[PDB]
Amino acid sequence: GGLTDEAALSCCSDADPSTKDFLLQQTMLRVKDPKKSLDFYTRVLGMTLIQKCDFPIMKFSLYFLAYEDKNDIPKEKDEKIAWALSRKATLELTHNWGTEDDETQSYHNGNSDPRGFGHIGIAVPDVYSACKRFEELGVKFVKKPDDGKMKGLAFIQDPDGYWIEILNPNKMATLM
Amino acid sequence: GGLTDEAALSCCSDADPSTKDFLLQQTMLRVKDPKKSLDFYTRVLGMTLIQKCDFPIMKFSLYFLAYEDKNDIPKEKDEKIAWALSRKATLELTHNWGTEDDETQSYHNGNSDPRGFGHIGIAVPDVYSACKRFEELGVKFVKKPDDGKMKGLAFIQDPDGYWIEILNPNKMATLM
Ligand SMILES: N[C@@H](CCC(=O)N[C@@H](CSCc1ccccc1)C(=O)NCC(=O)O)C(=O)O
Ligand SMILES: N[C@@H](CCC(=O)N[C@@H](CSCc1ccccc1)C(=O)NCC(=O)O)C(=O)O
Ligand SMILES: [Zn+2]
Ligand SMILES: [Zn+2]
Repeated sequence: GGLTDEAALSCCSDADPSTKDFLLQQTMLRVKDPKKSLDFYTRVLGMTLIQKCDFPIMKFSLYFLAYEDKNDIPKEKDEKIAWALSRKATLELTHNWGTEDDETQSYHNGNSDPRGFGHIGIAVPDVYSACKRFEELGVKFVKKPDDGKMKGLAFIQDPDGYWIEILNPNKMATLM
Repeated sequence: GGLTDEAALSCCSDADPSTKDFLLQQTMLRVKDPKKSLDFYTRVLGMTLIQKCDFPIMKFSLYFLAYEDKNDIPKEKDEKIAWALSRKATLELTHNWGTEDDETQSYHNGNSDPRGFGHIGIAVPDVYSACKRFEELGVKFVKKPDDGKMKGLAFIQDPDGYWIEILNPNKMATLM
């Protein structure tokens, strides 16, 4: 089963000039508790909160995290919004007010029926050292680096249970 | 409800030096039919298929799409893998062999119970012109630019039903 390389390529088209400056800006994930999520993404993963937006009428907040230098964040409101929303590879955490209190509430990580979304993935210089630190910090693992067939690739979970793949681009070909 | 800016910031920690070179590399989505998905992401959205991997024993293929110049793709196998997996903001489409044939099968987009993942988002220079073209191409819309309270922001669906937010960073502050 599955397509051949030629079959896959025949389904691909060259980029229309009108799509020249498009960029993959964000991946939105709903989070039960923004306090737990902000701590995990900044302290554990090293991301930076680059923008926060609240919509009181709709009762939700958006938290934008990205691997950006805190010093690059514009000081001016409107200028910070356009900068934050033009960064690529950001995480848009959606907090629906009140979920933190609802003990029965939780979001679906997409890895059990019904499936869809799978995970976000972070490229790191060293999977082993990165995971050693994650263990020290008490991070939950779905797959430790040397568990299973694929060694040197890990999967951790965020506070909501979303999977995060930990990989080293420079050692992927070695397993594949 | 919701955190205050100060409350949010107090939950954030500075990036540990060990996370210095981490980068948000991918968002994985499962696709029923890679032929429909590859056409949509390349022809409609302008992305480039930068890497394809097949795992016959496990019966699945991975398709990596990113807004990269086709000419930057390394020619050498192992060199292309490390380059593709070190690009940030890529989409990792997972094709489980056989889903295209199963008429009853479909993936969950996360926007109906049980919710979790919400959408990926593309920053474009002009939401209106981008959407005019999408309409011509017969793309399904969840929200046209001027529908609803938030004007100038759109949501389209991919072949699997995943939502894709279309936004112009330079006009977001105007609505917010
Ligand atoms: N309850 C919502 C909260 C988030 C939400 O509603 N987001 C808006 C968009 S948030 C607007 C926005 C986007 C980028 C930057 C600033 C503001 C949305 O997805 N609307 C879908 C629709 O209109 O059908 C949820 O859980 O998804
Ligand atoms: N049937 C799977 C197919 C995809 C899959 O199994 N992917 C592997 C990883 S694919 C390995 C890989 C990653 C990056 C680059 C090349 C290969 C995975 O997520 N494993 C989870 C676990 O071990 O518990 C699905 O639908 O999720
Ligand atoms: Zn969004
Ligand atoms: Zn992955």
